[PDB]
Amino acid sequence: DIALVQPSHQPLSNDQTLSLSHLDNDNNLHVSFRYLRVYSSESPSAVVSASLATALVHYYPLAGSLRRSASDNRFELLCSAGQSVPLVNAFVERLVPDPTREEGMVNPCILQVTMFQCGGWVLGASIHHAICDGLGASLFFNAMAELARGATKISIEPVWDRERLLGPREKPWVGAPVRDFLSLDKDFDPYGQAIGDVKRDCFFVTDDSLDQLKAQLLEKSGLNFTTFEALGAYIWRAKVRAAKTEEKENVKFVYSINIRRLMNPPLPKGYWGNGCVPMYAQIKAGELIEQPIWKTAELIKQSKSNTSDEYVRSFIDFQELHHKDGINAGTGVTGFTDWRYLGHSTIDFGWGGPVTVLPLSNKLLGSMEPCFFLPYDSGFKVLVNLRESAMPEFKEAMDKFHKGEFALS
Amino acid sequence: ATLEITDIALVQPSHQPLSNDQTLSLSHLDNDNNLHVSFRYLRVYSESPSAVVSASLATALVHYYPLAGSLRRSASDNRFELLCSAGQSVPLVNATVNCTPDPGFVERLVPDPTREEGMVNPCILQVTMFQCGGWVLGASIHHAICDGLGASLFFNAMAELARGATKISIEPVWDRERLLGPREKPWVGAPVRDFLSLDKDFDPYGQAIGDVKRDCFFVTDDSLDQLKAQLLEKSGLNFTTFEALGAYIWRAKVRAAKTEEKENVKFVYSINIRRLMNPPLPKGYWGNGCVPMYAQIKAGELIEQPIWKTAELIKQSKSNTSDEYVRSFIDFQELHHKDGINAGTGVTGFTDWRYLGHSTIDFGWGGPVTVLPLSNKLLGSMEPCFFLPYSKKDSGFKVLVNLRESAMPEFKEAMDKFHKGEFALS
Ligand SMILES: COc1cc2ccc(=O)oc2cc1O
Ligand SMILES: [Ca+2]
Ligand SMILES: [Ca+2]
Repeated sequence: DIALVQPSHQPLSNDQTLSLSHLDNDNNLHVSFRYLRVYSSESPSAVVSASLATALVHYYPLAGSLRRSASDNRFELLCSAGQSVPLVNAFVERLVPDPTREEGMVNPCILQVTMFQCGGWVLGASIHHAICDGLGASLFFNAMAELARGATKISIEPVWDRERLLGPREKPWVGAPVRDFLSLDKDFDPYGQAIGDVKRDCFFVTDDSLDQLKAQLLEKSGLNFTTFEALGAYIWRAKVRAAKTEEKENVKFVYSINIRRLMNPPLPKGYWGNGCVPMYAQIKAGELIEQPIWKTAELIKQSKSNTSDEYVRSFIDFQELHHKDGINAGTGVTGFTDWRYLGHSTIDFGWGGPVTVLPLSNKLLGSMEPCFFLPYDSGFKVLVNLRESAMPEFKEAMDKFHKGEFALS
Repeated sequence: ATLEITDIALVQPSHQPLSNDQTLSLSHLDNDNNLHVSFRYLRVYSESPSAVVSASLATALVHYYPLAGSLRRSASDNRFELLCSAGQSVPLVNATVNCTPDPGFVERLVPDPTREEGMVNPCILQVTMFQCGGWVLGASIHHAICDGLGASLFFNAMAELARGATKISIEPVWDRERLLGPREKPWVGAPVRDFLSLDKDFDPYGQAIGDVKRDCFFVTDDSLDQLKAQLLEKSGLNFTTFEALGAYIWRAKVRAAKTEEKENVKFVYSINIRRLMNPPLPKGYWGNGCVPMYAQIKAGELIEQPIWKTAELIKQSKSNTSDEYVRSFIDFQELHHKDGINAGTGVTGFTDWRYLGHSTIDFGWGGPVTVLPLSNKLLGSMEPCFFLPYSKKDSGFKVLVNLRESAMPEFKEAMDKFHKGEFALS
């Protein structure tokens, strides 16, 4: 059973093509991001279709179709009256739609509500990553949630204005910290690498294992690292090691940061497009599998150095210059995404906050083996997508961690 | 920069006091639309604070378990009710930092829920640990749950338990719909009718005034004494610092805002009505126990009338403080909750913090060396101002003003003339 939800009240009089920002049109984001929310305890089917319909008054672009435009290969978003977001009513893979490129450009936002008699239900979503980032999506979902809870109007009104706020410079200019991560190769597909079948697996990590880990890196290097730095170091090393990567292959650690607060001037509060740029560390595989973790952890710590206004403006301008030319960060890229402490909590439709949340996409940040830190004696889940050949050695690495045999050099 | 979040503890009551669910109704003061906001403040100080606050919290939650609960709109009337259930928790964000006061950094010290998101988690604490046995306690409480004094009952109860107390010394009183209920034949007097108005389409906190900046001003006990002595010389009346300086700030801010000459502007503050009701509210009552008082004038009059007149207007506003004023305000809410009760545009809220009991919130590390409010939405104002407590010539307090970005240059100039004692009294 699949309901085609249109806006409650119709906002568009005549058609409307919006362009997307230079961050939106990054080739790494030509993918459908797939995730699901679980909840316990009018039915959730009905409650989310009503939220959806009223939020679509303000978020009507999600209803729209992406296409390529003949002048360049950039996406623009066609919006027209009659457009609708599909709501599917209803192993884990069947819980959120898996649209192919065409279906994903045709329906860049697709929701699914699976109820089963065991109280709970699941909300699945398949949003094309060019439309928006995780903060953007979460503006959209908190807006639906708040409307479900009886809100009078949406509390933050969404801002488009994308080609204006995140456009290129009239005289484009790209700095060394962008040029040194990236390369041009029209013939390279970050997501088409022959690495065998990619598995998904989950590992619990205890707040106490991490504190052990930081205390020892501190004793041996006099720096305190963040969980992200220390644990990311450890997972990166373990991954590259298990993939038996050739010693002189350049490997990379990539993560996404929110730049909204950091621009001059800051981005609007209502801004729901892509408002993240990828940050990197790179090193030879051999150096990584054999240097101490404190060095690798330090290398990641130093990468947020490049978090600045100019770094973002460089990245955009690089895309102006080379969109048609195959921009990529090459092979050996591992993506990492921190999810531990977003506000999952407030996407409350009536049934409380989601008891667990789960990303299914394994193509992200120009990686095929992206890793995610998922929300909460105490500890959190680490999800790793890793090629099948590497996964047994990797399980053993996480089991050594679990037992605090960290192998620090 | 580099503030981590080490973890988020979901603290439950020590012992769980509900068997199954429980909806509590809130008072018609609690459900005032101007209170549908989060109040955000932090306390600065110099087993760990993290562990000691979580254990206090857990044992207070035996008596204060509604802080754990979720605000929803009722199926009958669209007022907030508070759903309480076993499982429910107060979030404690534990976080750490080193390294270089900075405006939008201080924002990270306490969570920043939107009004609607704040209903899901109406009570959020944050313990940010710092170098050399120093830390910050941040709090984001939905204003419908409780007021200043109410929170302060809750925090002193945590603190006394931290100091080794056998039990909490005052049992909190709910009983809200009964003690602050409306009259069987609601009746609303002209002192309330004249401040408030009805517009379902009006958002006190959604007006288009631009970005709102926050800035702090030191004001010397000596500048104020010059200020009172001169108002006295020129009118023979004695004004409090709240009257004289409030006058001055209000005029300077309306003037800086270039406000149209026949706009009605207002000066609003909140007063504790606990001791004033008949009968009084019980001591353990921790909901909202305050009503706003106002003074109003056309903007043109305020920017050009002498200060002593404006200070007089504010001194005369506490006239309206009575039992009946409260019962009028409540009954106006009974009548017109559904119809958009508001005090309109041009309201500047003021809050005096100089003589409350900050210092008994003592967890182990003494009382807080300084305290700081972050919310800029309060009293139906988008530009609230706060007088902050004390730690001859150098002695004084900080005045914190939330003012739209376009007006803040002219306002700085105004406080600089004050600092130098160029008061321009007419
Ligand atoms: C207890 O948390 C609060 C603290 C204060 C303090 C001053 C004020 O203006 O209002 C408050 C509302 C609150 O919910
Ligand atoms: Ca390069
Ligand atoms: Ca009126």
